[PDB]
Amino acid sequence: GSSGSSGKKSKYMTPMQQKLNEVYEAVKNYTDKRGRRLSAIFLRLPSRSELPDYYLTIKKPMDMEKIRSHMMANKYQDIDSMVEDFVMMFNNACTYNEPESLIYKDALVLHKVLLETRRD
Repeated sequence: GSSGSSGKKSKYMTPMQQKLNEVYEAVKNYTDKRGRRLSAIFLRLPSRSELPDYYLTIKKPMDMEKIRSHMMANKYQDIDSMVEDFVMMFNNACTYNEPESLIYKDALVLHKVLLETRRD
């Protein structure tokens, strides 16, 4: 058998709350060809006092915490809502970081990976 529903725009208990997490973690656990966490360099960002020049460059700074924080608080709605965000995380990275860095090529991966998780 099977069933479905629609009309989720508030804090409610839903089974879809399991995925939002699974997918999120999947990216965290994901490692390089050897064993280098790609999200590690995207987990915590340097504050203004530390790396101010950063803010000057990236006007729309996005960190992994942003999603997690909210998500955990059943803030998001659907998986597509979380993905649309991750995209930016890498988008800006492409520029912020050099085209010949470790975070550059790494980012691309984190993108292709998340693009796979999504289930029809």
